[PDB]
Amino acid sequence: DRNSVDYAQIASGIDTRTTVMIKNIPNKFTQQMLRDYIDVTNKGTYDFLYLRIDFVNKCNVGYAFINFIEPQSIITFGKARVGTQWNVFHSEKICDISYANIQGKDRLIEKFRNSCVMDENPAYRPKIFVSHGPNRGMEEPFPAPN
Repeated sequence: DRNSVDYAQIASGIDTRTTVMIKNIPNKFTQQMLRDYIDVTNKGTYDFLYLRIDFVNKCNVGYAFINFIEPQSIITFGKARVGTQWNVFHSEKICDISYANIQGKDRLIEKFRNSCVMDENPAYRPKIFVSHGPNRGMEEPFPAPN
């Protein structure tokens, strides 16, 4: 449907959405593990990342928000990973993606900057990264509440 990812439509320039949900994430995956996993194929290509952690059992919610700087980077990630197993914790789960209903680094910042997660352990908060220029991909401090 509307949120299904179609690499052919990205390549031809008729869908320029950039924000994607990474799905079927094994329970015990950490945000650090996900950052490293994405960076195997997609280092420097994204500027927002958030894998929500349930603090009461250190299990994640099973899906992550990622905003790619250029939509074509969705093809890089999806052609490498979608349909393959996470191969951790003896999980049977398989990586998959769909488009998010919220789109864009700016919207994602506004969505989380005033939210409760910014007041819990700063290690597991949403992250943003420099979108352009020589330092593209470097983590940026998350904007303060407004």
